Amino acid sequence: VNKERTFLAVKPDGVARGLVGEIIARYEKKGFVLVGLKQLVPTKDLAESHYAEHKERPFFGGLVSFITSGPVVAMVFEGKGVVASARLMIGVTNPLASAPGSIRGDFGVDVGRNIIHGSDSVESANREIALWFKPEELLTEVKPNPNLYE
Amino acid sequence: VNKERTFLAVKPDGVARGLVGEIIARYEKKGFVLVGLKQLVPTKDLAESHYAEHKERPFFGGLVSFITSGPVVAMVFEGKGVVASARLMIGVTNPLASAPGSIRGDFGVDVGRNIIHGSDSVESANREIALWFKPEELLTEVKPNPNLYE
Amino acid sequence: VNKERTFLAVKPDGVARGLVGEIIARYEKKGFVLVGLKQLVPTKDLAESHYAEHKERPFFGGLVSFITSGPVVAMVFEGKGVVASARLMIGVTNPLASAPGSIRGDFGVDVGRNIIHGSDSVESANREIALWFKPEELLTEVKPNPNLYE
Amino acid sequence: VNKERTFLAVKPDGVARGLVGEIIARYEKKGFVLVGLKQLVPTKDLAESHYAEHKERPFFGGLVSFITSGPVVAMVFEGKGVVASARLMIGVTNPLASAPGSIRGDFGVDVGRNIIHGSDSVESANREIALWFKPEELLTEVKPNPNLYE
Amino acid sequence: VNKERTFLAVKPDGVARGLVGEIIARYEKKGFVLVGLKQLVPTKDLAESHYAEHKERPFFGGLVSFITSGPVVAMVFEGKGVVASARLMIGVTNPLASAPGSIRGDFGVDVGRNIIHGSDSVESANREIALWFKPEELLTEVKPNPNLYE
Amino acid sequence: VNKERTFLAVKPDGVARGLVGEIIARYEKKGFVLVGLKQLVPTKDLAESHYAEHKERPFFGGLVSFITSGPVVAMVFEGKGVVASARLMIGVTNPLASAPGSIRGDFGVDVGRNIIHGSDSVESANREIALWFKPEELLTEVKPNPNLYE
Ligand SMILES: Cc1cn([C@H]2C[C@H](O)[C@@H](COP(=O)(O)OP(=O)(O)O)O2)c(=O)[nH]c1=O
Ligand SMILES: Cc1cn([C@H]2C[C@H](O)[C@@H](COP(=O)(O)OP(=O)(O)O)O2)c(=O)[nH]c1=O
Ligand SMILES: Cc1cn([C@H]2C[C@H](O)[C@@H](COP(=O)(O)OP(=O)(O)O)O2)c(=O)[nH]c1=O
Ligand SMILES: Cc1cn([C@H]2C[C@H](O)[C@@H](COP(=O)(O)OP(=O)(O)O)O2)c(=O)[nH]c1=O
Ligand SMILES: Cc1cn([C@H]2C[C@H](O)[C@@H](COP(=O)(O)OP(=O)(O)O)O2)c(=O)[nH]c1=O
Ligand SMILES: Cc1cn([C@H]2C[C@H](O)[C@@H](COP(=O)(O)OP(=O)(O)O)O2)c(=O)[nH]c1=O
Ligand SMILES: [Mg+2]
Ligand SMILES: [Mg+2]
Ligand SMILES: [Mg+2]
Ligand SMILES: [Mg+2]
Ligand SMILES: [Mg+2]
Ligand SMILES: [Mg+2]
Repeated sequence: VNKERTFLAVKPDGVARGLVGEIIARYEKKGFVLVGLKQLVPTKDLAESHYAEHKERPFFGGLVSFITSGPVVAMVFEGKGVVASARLMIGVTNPLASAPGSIRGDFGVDVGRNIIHGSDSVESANREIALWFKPEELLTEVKPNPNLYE
Repeated sequence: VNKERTFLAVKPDGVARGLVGEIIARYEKKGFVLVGLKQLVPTKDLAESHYAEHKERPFFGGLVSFITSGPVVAMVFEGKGVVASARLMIGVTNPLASAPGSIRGDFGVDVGRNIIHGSDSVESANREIALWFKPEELLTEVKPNPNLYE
Repeated sequence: VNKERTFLAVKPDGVARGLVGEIIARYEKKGFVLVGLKQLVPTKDLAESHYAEHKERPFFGGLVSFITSGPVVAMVFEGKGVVASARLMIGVTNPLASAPGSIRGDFGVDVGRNIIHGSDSVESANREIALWFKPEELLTEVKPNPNLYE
Repeated sequence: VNKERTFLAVKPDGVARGLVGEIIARYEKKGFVLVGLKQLVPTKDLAESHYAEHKERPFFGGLVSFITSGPVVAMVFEGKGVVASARLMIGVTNPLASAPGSIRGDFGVDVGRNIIHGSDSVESANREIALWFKPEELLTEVKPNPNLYE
Repeated sequence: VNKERTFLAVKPDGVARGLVGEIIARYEKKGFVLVGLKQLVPTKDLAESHYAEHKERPFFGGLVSFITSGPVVAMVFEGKGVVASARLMIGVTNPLASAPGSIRGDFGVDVGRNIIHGSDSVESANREIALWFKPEELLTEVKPNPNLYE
Repeated sequence: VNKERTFLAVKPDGVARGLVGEIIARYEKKGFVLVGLKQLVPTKDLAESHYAEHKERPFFGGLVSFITSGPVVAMVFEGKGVVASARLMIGVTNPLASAPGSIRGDFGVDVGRNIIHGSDSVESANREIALWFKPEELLTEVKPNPNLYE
């Protein structure tokens, strides 16, 4: 279905480096529709819930500390295969191993400062969207380009 | 002071044409700091208050109808001389008369579909910011590049 | 030989989305030489001949209907390994599976609206070129950059 | 009326420098619709007719010789105020005096190698269009973005 | 003459903000030829000689202190009217008053952090070039594009 | 360690095609720091030493002849995993096989005119850096963005 959604968040390093517009533009050019967007400074509670799956991993501490250190731009994009496509556009966890053309491939060098977060599955996307956005903050009627879909 | 702020809104035509990222990027590259950002579909009340100054002018009706027809991306940028600078970056009311390099100059052709709104003075910026944003939605501690300011 | 040629066509969705220049520019930057170029609205006969190989496949009907629905920009590029290189630059049949950096990877989401057509072999390139272009519409003496070839 | 048209031609220097796509893209982003497009090597007769107004001026000889020396990309764009707008996007006769953001301002240095030709009035546009294009080579039903026009 | 030269220097703020390539690219696209290029951290003696004309002005102290605080990328471009053209591409002393499309217009906000230095006349260009570059560091035989000059 | 360095050289074809800025910009956007930069025309001795490893290979003759035929822009970038990352950004030896998004993938077609040279290992990087640069031409104290490294 062309109504799948994914959650993306430009982390504090991405915001501080002035890459918000660059990132949003890549997704708009692709044809995905922006259905939610806001800038906020995450609380420790939000950070810990969002990254809950990593609680027993060694990088969790710094991960949570870093995401709550400055503004984050949260967004929700809608479109066919958006979760997997958005990941391909981001690259892989390690920016140095991400291919030129992807976001981390073009702009990142350190795994701890990898610019953006993207849901890894439809299940985690649905969970993240509900965590960061209230229902009234999301567009209900989406209208993409019919030049995009058959 | 380097803490002046302006209100900018990518109108429905700008959002539908996929120019949100392009626009935000121009302001980030300039060095202005994003202190507020959200996507919403304006109510008639908000539209009428925002454009109140034009109530007796012939284009008011269509102006209000158009801005409430689809999503709008509202943002607040902070920096030295941001109100006047943001206007120069936008161009002038008529896109056809806007110079190549400005937003309306590069992307617009019709005055009724001129892509973006930018406050025209510090007084109207302060008024617009309070109309569209709640205080908690705005960053209090701004941190630009010291490579930007002396 | 540096005189191999390929046939590329920006489909109606690509034309309507304003991607003609973006596409031509990628090929010019690569170093391929434009030897034929024209905009036309394909007739049913041209569409059916061009896509003949797909006549018994399920998508043929919509394929032919779509390509004849609006203007198409037809072009012929010349250069060493242009057929295979042009395909790599396009991506793969499914835009969602095309890598960031390729045309379909950066701009497409639906297989039925995948923006551009590129010959898949030297044999099909030669056939397509003769179908879409008359001999007098093609440059005979090509002059690329000697900074491009040894 | 939103159906005004202008004639633009990327001269041989523009074609040789690989600026065709860059130029077309600027006009597509602006919102003008491509209604005619073809690459051809101008004959002396076409060159002399096109530039007839300059026959008694000192640069006419070289002008005609240069335009017939290599391929030219001819195009017709349609939109509100396209003739005057297309000129503003081109810059002025002298590239060195053209403002950054315009085509000649960004890419040219010599008046004799100023990249592109654009009609200077609706009257000359109508004359040039008829000289370079046959009626069947021009789109009859144009369909721009309603996000562009009110 | 097409052999005029100008001296340009990307200041420490421009270098720290990662704008070296962006700046060089604008001049290459214009058609000017790079005849000298090097990165160095200016000594106080070089800074004071370069900016000698401003010794009695209030901003001289900070100017000299800032230019010696980090790396600077020095370059010499050659071409017809390069001194005046390079200035137009830079903008004006105050970045906020510089037009969108120019370097300071697109990237700067503070006069003390205005990114780049460009000679203001042929006389000062010749003086600056001799101050920053040794003769053997400059190309003697320049070869631009004949697609650039008549 | 975040202080690894690699040697990159924009070859004469890259310089002549006006791709110096484009190339430097890709590395600056990635987050690598420029620690050395200069334009020079390589002597036969430098060319032969640099490419010594290829002395018994068939392409050595033309390789050495070509690199000494015009200006070359030599640079040294510093950052975590810069040697391997810089190679990924360049593409592979054959430009036609290089992926869209990489330098050779986007701009090259012939192996003999493949635009840029990048060290293939830390050992060869250290050797090349010492061959092309004198110690005083290299920054000793590097200062990247802490938004880049954890
Ligand atoms: C796996 C891993 C992740 N992290 C941090 C940065 C990753 O964005 C974040 C989440 O891990 P992960 O979900 O693997 O990455 P992605 O961001 O691509 O979904 O955890 C590290 O710092 N080091 C590591 O080795
Ligand atoms: C003056 C004018 C404005 N309008 C609409 C589009 C303008 O964005 C909007 C507000 O007018 P104005 O404040 O003049 O323009 P700007 O948007 O540059 O601040 O009113 C018209 O449709 N026609 C006109 O003649
Ligand atoms: C294979 C396939 C193709 N098509 C359409 C879109 C493809 O451009 C067109 C031709 O098929 P194909 O030659 O496989 O693709 P390409 O365009 O990459 O050469 O047919 C579909 O709609 N669905 C499909 O599953
Ligand atoms: C006026 C002028 C024009 N020309 C050439 C280049 C111009 O493109 C061409 C046509 O002149 P003109 O119509 O003035 O310029 P434009 O191209 O902007 O319409 O004549 C010169 O070579 N030198 C000159 O002084
Ligand atoms: C005139 C002026 C210059 N300066 C600094 C920044 C300018 O780059 C530098 C040189 O002055 P100037 O030569 O006027 O500017 P430009 O850099 O455009 O040649 O002096 C100030 O800080 N404040 C001022 O009011
Ligand atoms: C291997 C190879 C290299 N060369 C030339 C161009 C290569 O840049 C240069 C060095 O070879 P190599 O080190 O393989 O390539 P790279 O430049 O990617 O490090 O030798 C050829 O001309 N033909 C070939 O088959
Ligand atoms: Mg994950
Ligand atoms: Mg106003
Ligand atoms: Mg096929
Ligand atoms: Mg004229
Ligand atoms: Mg000065
Ligand atoms: Mg090698």
